[PDB]
Amino acid sequence: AAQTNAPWGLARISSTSPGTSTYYYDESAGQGSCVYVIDTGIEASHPEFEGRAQMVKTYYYSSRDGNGHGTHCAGTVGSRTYGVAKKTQLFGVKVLDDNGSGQYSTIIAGMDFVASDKNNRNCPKGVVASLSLGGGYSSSVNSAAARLQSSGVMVAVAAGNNNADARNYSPASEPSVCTVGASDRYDRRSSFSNYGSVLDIFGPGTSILSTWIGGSTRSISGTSMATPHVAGLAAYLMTLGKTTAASACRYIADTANKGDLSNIPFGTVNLLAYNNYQA
Ligand SMILES: [Ca+2]
Repeated sequence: AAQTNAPWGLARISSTSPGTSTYYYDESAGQGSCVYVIDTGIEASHPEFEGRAQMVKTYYYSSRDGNGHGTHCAGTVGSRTYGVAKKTQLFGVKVLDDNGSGQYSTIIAGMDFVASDKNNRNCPKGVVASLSLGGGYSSSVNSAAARLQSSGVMVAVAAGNNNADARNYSPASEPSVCTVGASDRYDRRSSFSNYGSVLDIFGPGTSILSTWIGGSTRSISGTSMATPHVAGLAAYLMTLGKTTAASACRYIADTANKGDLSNIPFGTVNLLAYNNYQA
């Protein structure tokens, strides 16, 4: 399949070079996989989700996304126009309030929720979780992310937006999950992107067009935006049978575009997520 005039990040994920505008992908498009978006919620009624999105849990007085950031992330995972895996099922877990904040205890509860909840869903091709959030180092937060991964969920987490070593942030610093840095359309490390040995991969994170609340769309930037590209890619690859939740991060790194990013600090991987799709 070919989607012309796609957002730059989608085009980048299916290209060996920057500067193109068509997204190429296998028509299976993540069908039979599921992705949990653990965030401010998802506006499931957005036409872009085509009935494939649903809220499954909230820790607040509503499951509505009153912020937009969860909806944006979900759109990059699996919306018809803005998504990597255009046929995946999307499950929203609202651990962040409408200001985008959340107590670590709530975030941890949300991760343990997903580890159990997947047993209540039909995801024959596999399960992914996208965590576009983080804070200071916490062994408890890292342990929760590790449990989620261990349970058989491909966990992708944002590296963080501090232009600093991600070793000091959680869940970014958890070794067993897939920690995602951000790049821009000219293959530069995004100016705000964290880095360090704990990073596994980079994805598009600067000026990313996706869904927003009120049935709208929006371009925003962050490692929060890079993470769902990788989560969607994992779901897509699992549907193709190329990899599994336990090995998807390794597979993505193995098949990434290598050495193509600029301003990657010595000691950080120079790897950009790539679907290796040959039309
Ligand atoms: Ca890792």
